[PDB]
Amino acid sequence: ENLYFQMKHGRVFIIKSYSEDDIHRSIKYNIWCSTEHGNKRLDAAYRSMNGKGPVYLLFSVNGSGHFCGVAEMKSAVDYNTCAGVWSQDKWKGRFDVRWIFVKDVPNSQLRHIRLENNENKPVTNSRDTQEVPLEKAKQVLKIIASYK
Ligand SMILES: CNC(=N)c1ncccn1
Repeated sequence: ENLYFQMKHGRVFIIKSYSEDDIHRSIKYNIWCSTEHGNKRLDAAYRSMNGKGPVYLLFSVNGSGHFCGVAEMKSAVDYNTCAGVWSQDKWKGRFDVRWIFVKDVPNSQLRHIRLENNENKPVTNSRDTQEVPLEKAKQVLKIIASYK
């Protein structure tokens, strides 16, 4: 048995990127940037958590059919940083992450987990910075950590 994830202090968000280059850059330098409202959502979650548990980011490239890994948020959002470092030159800001897990996990392994906060749509049908309820997040993390 593996009962690790079945902890009650953490928040988990889907990260959806159009750009494979951004993913590579994120892994290399341990940074990310979302949209304006996405950054705001993540920033509120990180500040409200106050170190008492992780903010997890589940990364997936739009159209790829799989998730590509997991990172933990490691800083609040700095909104005034060098522009043009990402795919689209109009992302504003930057925060630190630590990539915790880098591998492809097909959507088939996850489509049966549904998000009651998103009309019961499959977690694999989520938009950028969709938050995942903790009880569903535990199931997602378990499947990702044990896919071979
Ligand atoms: C670097 N940021 C991204 N590649 C992104 N893509 C879609 C929504 C939010 N962010």
